Amino acid sequence: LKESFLLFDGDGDGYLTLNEFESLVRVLGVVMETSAIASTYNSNSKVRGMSYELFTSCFSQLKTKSFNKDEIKTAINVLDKDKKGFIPAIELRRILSTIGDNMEQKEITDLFTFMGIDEQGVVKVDDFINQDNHHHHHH
Amino acid sequence: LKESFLLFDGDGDGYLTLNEFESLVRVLGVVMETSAIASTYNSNSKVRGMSYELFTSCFSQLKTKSFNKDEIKTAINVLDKDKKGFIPAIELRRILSTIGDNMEQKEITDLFTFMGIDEQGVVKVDDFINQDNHHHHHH
Ligand SMILES: [Ca+2]
Ligand SMILES: [Ca+2]
Ligand code: NA
Ligand code: NA
Repeated sequence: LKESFLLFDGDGDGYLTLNEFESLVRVLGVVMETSAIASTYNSNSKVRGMSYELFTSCFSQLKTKSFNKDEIKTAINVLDKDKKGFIPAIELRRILSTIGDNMEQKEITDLFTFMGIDEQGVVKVDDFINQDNHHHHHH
Repeated sequence: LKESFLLFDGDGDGYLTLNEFESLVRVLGVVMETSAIASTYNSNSKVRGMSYELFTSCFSQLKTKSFNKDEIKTAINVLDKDKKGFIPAIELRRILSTIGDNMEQKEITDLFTFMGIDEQGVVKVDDFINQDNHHHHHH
């Protein structure tokens, strides 16, 4: 990963800025709110920025605290093999409980309420993934 | 402050996004790292974003945890009334110790080392304020 770190270190000093950190972690597959990524940066950077070894520690921890888009998609596709485009909201709740731990049950309900998803109904998978990316980028 | 909050709430739902929060807090005079602002947002927002009452609590706390540019400038100008453009680095250290508490002594030293400022020397005030704004925006 050192090659990739240094690639994203735009000024060649061995430290990432906050935008370079966010951009690298997203490139590497992390799916989560910008402010949560920024918060990890704030707690694990020196004045100069984030060094390679703080980065690998943070990146390991981000990786546990979240999922990637391959992971969510595989789990969704398992329940829509016919490609109808929809899954049950409660099965989405299961998946999101299962694959990353940056949502508790109460945060899932608040997310479903925000998006207009009923607990006994279905969710349109493309719209959900798109809205959730968008949400994450702005929060 | 409610009028200003709702002004920066771009979609009229009563909640700020992370960029609207950062932009409003900066407009209101807060001087501090983006990732520290983002970290406060991450800890004090619901799924929908940041409500007016979470905002006024956060904003009060940001205000204590930092300074504004009027505050630093007044304190600098007190030591350069002749407008030479320079102050002693140790007097800058005093000021930064004094007027916001998001720097400890060790973070001041690391900042001075980063900018090439010697402890027994002087600091060029315009260059310092400019570099520090820049630093804060990218970290
Ligand atoms: Ca760098
Ligand atoms: Ca809003
Ligand atoms: Na490490
Ligand atoms: Na409040």
